[PDB]
Amino acid sequence: LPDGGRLVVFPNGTRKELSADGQTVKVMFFNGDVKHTMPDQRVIYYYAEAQTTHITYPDGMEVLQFPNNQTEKHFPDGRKEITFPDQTVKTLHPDGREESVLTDGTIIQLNPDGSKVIQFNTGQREIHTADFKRREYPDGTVKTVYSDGRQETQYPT
Repeated sequence: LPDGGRLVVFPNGTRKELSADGQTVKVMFFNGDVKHTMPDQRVIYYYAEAQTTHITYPDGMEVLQFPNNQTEKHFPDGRKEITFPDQTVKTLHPDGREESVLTDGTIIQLNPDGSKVIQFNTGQREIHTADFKRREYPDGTVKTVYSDGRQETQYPT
């Protein structure tokens, strides 16, 4: 405001601040909601009841922030990236793939076909397929347990 701005106060308590050049407008509604339009054309919406912030960008990107500290990025291509309060990051793809990265480095990938791949904190991987669950071990063996219950151990060369 101090530098050439304008402040508008409505009788109901809604306030609107406009920059001198008009490129920044902030509306603080009577119910606590806020709409803040920036010069870069991003628009920030705060919803007071839900305590949620939604940022929209001109390229279609959207960011959501929730009061439990969860944050999300919604990319124009349909990708969603969620950072949970425990700092796990989960990426969801339009084709149904989901990948979660835990703070200890564990990666959990769920594939569109229902298969699952885990890379443990140890760097060893385990896959769950329709026909078997298979796991790598640090001694160089690979163990496969098939759907019929048989267990196969392949030893390293």
